[PDB]
Amino acid sequence: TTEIHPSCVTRQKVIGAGEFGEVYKGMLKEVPVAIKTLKAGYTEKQRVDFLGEAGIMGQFSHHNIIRLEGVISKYKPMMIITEYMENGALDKFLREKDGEFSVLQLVGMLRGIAAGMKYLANMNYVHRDLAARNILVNSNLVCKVSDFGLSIPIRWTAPEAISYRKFTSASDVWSFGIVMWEVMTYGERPYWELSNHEVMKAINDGFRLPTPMDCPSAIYQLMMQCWQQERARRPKFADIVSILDKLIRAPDSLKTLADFD
Ligand SMILES: O=C(O)c1ccc(Nc2ncc3c(n2)-c2ccc(Cl)cc2C(c2c(F)cccc2F)=NC3)cc1
Repeated sequence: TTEIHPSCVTRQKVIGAGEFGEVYKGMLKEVPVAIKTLKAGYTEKQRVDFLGEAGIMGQFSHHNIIRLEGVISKYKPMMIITEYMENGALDKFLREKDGEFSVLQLVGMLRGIAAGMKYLANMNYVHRDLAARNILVNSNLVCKVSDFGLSIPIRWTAPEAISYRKFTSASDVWSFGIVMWEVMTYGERPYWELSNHEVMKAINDGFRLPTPMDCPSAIYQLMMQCWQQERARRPKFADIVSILDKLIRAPDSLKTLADFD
């Protein structure tokens, strides 16, 4: 991992509380960055998670995964320095921009998330916490996976993972279907409505999230396939990216809307 000298880093404003201590926006040798710190007295476990997270991110090289600029490990507090994402978290972004994008733009955002997720699944990582709040958005409208999930958000979690803790790339596919629904609704809360216990009961009875307004048939059909009770009947991320690519290349296909009620 690139080791960054602290003289090349400037914290400018706290922007978050974070898993490890404060998160800042700042400037780097100048490019704006986000800066995650590990405050003093951190534990061995915390150090292994903090620098372990940075270790995987630096190795990764995909357009839809947050870019790591480097780490500060020689000096304290330790720092993880990532590209700054101008539009912030996807869930908050969509809720502040209700109705402002075209269906083609919405589907392009989902394609990027699917590609990024695919890269993670092929590299043998299970996210476990795939939700719009864990995707960031830049000034090109590109969505990149962050957080990295857990090493349990009920409303985003697949039935087999709730019921017996089987987290796989197929339960991430379930979560991705929820993310599709979050994007298509501009950040509605899944199952708005229902208690956590009622969601778990509803999912196992075959209930599913309803059709969003202005949602293409193909898009609602795909998220419904992501929500197959049986893991093996869910599409792979490769299948998902491929389908979304065909829809994006023939944009009139997105003009056929699933009925809304
Ligand atoms: O609302 C705005 O105006 C706004 C908010 C944020 C940004 N830009 C930005 N860019 C990169 C990061 C963050 N924020 C950021 C900020 C705070 C915290 Cl607590 C976490 C992160 C994270 C993060 C992460 F590590 C795991 C999971 C989710 C994350 F969001 N990643 C770097 C721009 C505008």
